Amino acid sequence: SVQFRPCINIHKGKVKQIVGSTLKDLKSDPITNFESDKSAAEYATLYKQDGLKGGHVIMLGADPFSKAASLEALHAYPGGLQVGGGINSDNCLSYIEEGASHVIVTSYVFNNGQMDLERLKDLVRIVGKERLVLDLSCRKKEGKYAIVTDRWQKFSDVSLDAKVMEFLANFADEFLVHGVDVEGKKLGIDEELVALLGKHSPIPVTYAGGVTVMDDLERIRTAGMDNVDVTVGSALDIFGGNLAYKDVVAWHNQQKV
Ligand SMILES: NC(=O)c1ncn([C@@H]2O[C@H](COP(=O)(O)O)[C@@H](O)[C@H]2O)c1N/C=N\CC(=O)[C@H](O)[C@H](O)COP(=O)(O)O
Ligand SMILES: [Cl-]
Ligand SMILES: [Cl-]
Ligand code: NA
Ligand code: NA
Repeated sequence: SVQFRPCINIHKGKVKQIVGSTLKDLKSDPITNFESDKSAAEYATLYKQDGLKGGHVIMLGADPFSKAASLEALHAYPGGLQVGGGINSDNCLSYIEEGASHVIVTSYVFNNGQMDLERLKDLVRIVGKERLVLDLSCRKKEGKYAIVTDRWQKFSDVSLDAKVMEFLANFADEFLVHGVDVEGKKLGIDEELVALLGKHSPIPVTYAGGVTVMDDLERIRTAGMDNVDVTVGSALDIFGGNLAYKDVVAWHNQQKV
């Protein structure tokens, strides 16, 4: 059954929803859909009350106050949330010890545009594959989906396809995949990507990006063959959108039957 995997994005110490492809910190501010002074713990507690497991908190960018904010969410819902944003071999265990169920990684395991297998094996040695989520967010490039790194500001040379997902599944508990081109834009999902994930992921996989109306959740079911879980950010009423969080929760609970 498809699960709603909720999110909390933290940028410069604040809960925000942004258009991720407009983050330009590797070298105009990002387009911001929503920002709040509300503690990330309040969102974590909301998700906990509704029984949503396996959501993710993202520490977007290098500001140290974003780390402090993310720990507020993990402490409010221990075991309930995955955490990502600049995770590496030096800090990955510390996030598990703050209450995260998993750490989410992309950039640390890429160098020279290639998968760095030694770094991947280092993370697996430290936290175990059961507590590692590999994020394979991607953009279509030359007819294939290319995994993008460095907060979606660099194309890797690794394609998201059947053989890559089969191989990387030996090192991760789940995959998280953002449709980078559609994310944050409230224009709908990338059904081609969802279908690829549902057909070829041997482990749980969560798609994120562009879910805007209830019918998009049904498109997730159909394109993904009920094999792909789904995150909603910008469109949710609690993040300034028009799609009611309460209606997405009820839809999630209806999948369990
Ligand atoms: N530029 C970015 O925005 C971004 N770049 C990397 N990540 C993730 O940072 C983590 C660590 O990667 P790394 O070891 O730091 O390289 C990985 O997961 C990267 O893929 C991002 N996700 C940020 N928020 C996610 C979010 O708000 C909702 O999930 C989603 O966008 C809502 O979509 P919606 O509004 O409904 O369209
Ligand atoms: Cl790289
Ligand atoms: Cl909306
Ligand atoms: Na890297
Ligand atoms: Na977003």
